[PDB]
Amino acid sequence: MKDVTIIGGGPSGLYASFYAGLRDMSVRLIDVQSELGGKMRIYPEKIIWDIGGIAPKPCHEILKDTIKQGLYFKPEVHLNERVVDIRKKAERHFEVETEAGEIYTSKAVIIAIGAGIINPKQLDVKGVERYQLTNLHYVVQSYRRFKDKDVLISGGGNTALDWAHDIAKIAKSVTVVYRKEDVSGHEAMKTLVTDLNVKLCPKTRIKYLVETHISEVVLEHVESGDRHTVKFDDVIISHGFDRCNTLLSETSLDMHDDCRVKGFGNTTTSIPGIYACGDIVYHDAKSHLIASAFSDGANAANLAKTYIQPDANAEGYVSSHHEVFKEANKTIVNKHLY
Amino acid sequence: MKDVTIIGGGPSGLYASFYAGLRDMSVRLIDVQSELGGKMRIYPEKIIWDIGGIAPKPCHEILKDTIKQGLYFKPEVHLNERVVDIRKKAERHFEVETEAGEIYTSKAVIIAIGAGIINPKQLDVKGVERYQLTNLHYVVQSYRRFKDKDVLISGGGNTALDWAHDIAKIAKSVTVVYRKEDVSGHEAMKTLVTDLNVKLCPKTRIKYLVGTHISEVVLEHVESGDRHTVKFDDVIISHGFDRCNTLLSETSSKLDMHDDCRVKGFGNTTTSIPGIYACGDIVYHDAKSHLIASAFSDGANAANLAKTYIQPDANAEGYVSSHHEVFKEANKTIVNKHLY
Ligand SMILES: Cc1cc2nc3c(=O)[nH]c(=O)nc-3n(C[C@H](O)[C@H](O)[C@H](O)COP(=O)(O)OP(=O)(O)OC[C@H]3O[C@@H](n4cnc5c(N)ncnc54)[C@H](O)[C@@H]3O)c2cc1C
Ligand SMILES: Cc1cc2nc3c(=O)[nH]c(=O)nc-3n(C[C@H](O)[C@H](O)[C@H](O)COP(=O)(O)OP(=O)(O)OC[C@H]3O[C@@H](n4cnc5c(N)ncnc54)[C@H](O)[C@@H]3O)c2cc1C
Repeated sequence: MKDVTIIGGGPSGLYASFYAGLRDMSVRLIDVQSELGGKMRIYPEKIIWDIGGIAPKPCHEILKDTIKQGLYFKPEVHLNERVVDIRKKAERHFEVETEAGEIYTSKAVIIAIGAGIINPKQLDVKGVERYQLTNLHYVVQSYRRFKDKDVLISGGGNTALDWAHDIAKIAKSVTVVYRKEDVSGHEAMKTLVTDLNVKLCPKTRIKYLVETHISEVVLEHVESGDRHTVKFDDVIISHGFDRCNTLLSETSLDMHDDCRVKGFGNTTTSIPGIYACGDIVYHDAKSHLIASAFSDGANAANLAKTYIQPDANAEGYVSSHHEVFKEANKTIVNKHLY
Repeated sequence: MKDVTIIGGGPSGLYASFYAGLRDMSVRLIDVQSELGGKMRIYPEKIIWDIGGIAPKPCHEILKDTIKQGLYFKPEVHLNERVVDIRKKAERHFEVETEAGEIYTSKAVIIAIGAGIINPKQLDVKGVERYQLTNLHYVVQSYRRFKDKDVLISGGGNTALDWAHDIAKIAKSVTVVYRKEDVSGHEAMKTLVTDLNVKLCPKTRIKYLVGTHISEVVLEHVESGDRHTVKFDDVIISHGFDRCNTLLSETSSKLDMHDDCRVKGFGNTTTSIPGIYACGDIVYHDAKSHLIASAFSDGANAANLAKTYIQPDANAEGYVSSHHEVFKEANKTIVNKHLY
């Protein structure tokens, strides 16, 4: 039987998997996506600067190292599987059940689900390669950059309609492309419907993206198939993250008022043996950063080790002098593999 | 007036400087060492694996990346200066004083001193280069690896004397070199002194490391100057950390202290005095680990909390770098020129 089941294969679950492996714990890692990476799979070409110790480079470059790290100790990885229920039969005996009816047993459970199911949209770039695009945005934080710009937003989700309203305050025009039939979310539209500079284009998708910036967008109607090319200055692809729509409403934990797992000072949850790491947990030391997802992962692995084996050391051995790496260290130095 | 004064140039102080710069804060970074890096300067050649997202590579390589990161926004760096006093005159008005009498003013103070003054011993390696050495150790965790080896330990601190006893259980012989007459504490020496395979060599220093791995050590007697060459299989240089001997016991501002001489963190890097924040190994909160990974996440939180202290109406957290406008000009060059 596996020592710990980690729910979520994002940076927090990946690092949690690594650090649990460093402490000689058996790990099962489950993620709903077809590939590991979590939210990092949404913005692969964007350059990340705020990860500690990592010189700026594409997210997809950093992700390859981070995935490898999560798998140093080679855990049992289960992709394309969606957890739907968590059960505590007894102390050090948990059942994790998927939607397909698969039941996995573990002595502890680490919940690293971020904000819920992530399903990155597959963008098709023509003329240029996606990796050199600069004016392609997957999140809006500062929006002063959109002054007098023609902005395209893909998706009719609540988040996309909220973005559209914020951007409309200073943008010249906003076009919201989505398919379905009519928008998702009543409240976002009542706010949005009074933005007289927002054009709604239902049943329409972004087809192709046409130096170092997107210059034109081919939009295409889902039914007729008619295409027309519109020039834009910035493109924003939403995905629709909505906390409060996770598995955590129907499992049987104390919840923060914003639908984050309430962390009791750290990654400790309201059930001994269940620990939450990453964006999903709230404690006073949390940041919405990859750096915090990592430090959360370590704490969840540490607390789970001492949960399974109370007399074990509180923390793991520093890797610089850890005996398991000694064989590899000689090869790295002799061959200059860095 | 400086926005924030950061005391300590380790990974926690380095990241805090960077993230404070990301939040458009003026930064002063002060450190007593002659080079930035803190504890990372003790084990430069050692391979570090447990830092998130970083493929294993030499500590000195990761340190180079971390220093560069701390200096993107080019803060005011004060090296070879040892802070001795912290004073809070009023809100958004702090005085940071060094031993030379220099007084630096800041609206907030970030304490990133780790465990206190770090002073790496300068090893002189002859025959080999230090960076490809494997049997040179700065910490002992697992000690089964020393089975039937001739081991040298430099330093007479409690930790070094503890290592010697533990290592002595299975090693062929242990030699403990140090310079003090007693190196303080009867019992650690008394435990070790009855390990009949341990040779205590007081008033003795390491002079030369002679060698992939070190094969022999040139030892020199202090005062007399006598040298003798001894072959060893492993060399362990201890440093002696004591969290109870920092400036925080004798300053003009009393933060609440944890019972282990760590700053009491009120859930995170918040301290008992608004405007003073502790990040890194120095602070205690329930989410702490004694890892470089935790020093980074502490630094971010400390930069965030200082920002909302100086500007209450500022955003609680900083903009994610992937979409942060300050990097956009550089991003095109990095992308266009494939600078990665
Ligand atoms: C656009 C964007 C840019 C960012 N840029 C930065 C940056 O530059 N620097 C930085 O420090 N931080 C950044 N962040 C912060 C971000 O939170 C982290 O990068 C990272 O996503 C942390 O997520 P996580 O570890 O909680 O896991 P996540 O990335 O949230 O992934 C969780 C994983 O669990 C899976 N999952 C969810 N529910 C279930 C379920 N029920 N069953 C099974 N699997 C499930 C998901 O599909 C996913 O694979 C950014 C965030 C976004 C959205
Ligand atoms: C894989 C791994 C291996 C590790 N191996 C080791 C190891 O072998 N040995 C070890 O000791 N740690 C080791 N660590 C711990 C790690 O190096 C530290 O946790 C890290 O350096 C934390 O940095 P910090 O800035 O919080 O503290 P520090 O690195 O100690 O930073 C303190 C800095 O502030 C300065 N300073 C202190 N007081 C003052 C003052 N009054 N005025 C001015 N400057 C001052 C110090 O000189 C120093 O530059 C390891 C960690 C990991 C993850």
